[PDB]
Amino acid sequence: MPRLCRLVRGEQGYGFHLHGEKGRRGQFIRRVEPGSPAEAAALRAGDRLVEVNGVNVEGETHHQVVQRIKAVEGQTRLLVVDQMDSTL
Ligand SMILES: [Cl-]
Ligand SMILES: [Cl-]
Repeated sequence: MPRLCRLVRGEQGYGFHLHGEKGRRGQFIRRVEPGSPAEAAALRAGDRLVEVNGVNVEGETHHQVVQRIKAVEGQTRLLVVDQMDSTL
């Protein structure tokens, strides 16, 4: 289920990679860098980003989401949800 990750930025950023699907099927955490603030905050590769700093970002573009992340200098809180099950 969705969960909040509280990140404090380091000198090399947060240490995660955000990957977008053709608009606007969502933004996902592709990679979490070892030893990074993202790893410390327990963000996980595969996570879908649901909120940034308390605002729902489902249906926003990659740029909108990145801008929200950058909006507050030095910290961000990401509500994310992993996906373990799909019926295809
Ligand atoms: Cl996942
Ligand atoms: Cl996960």
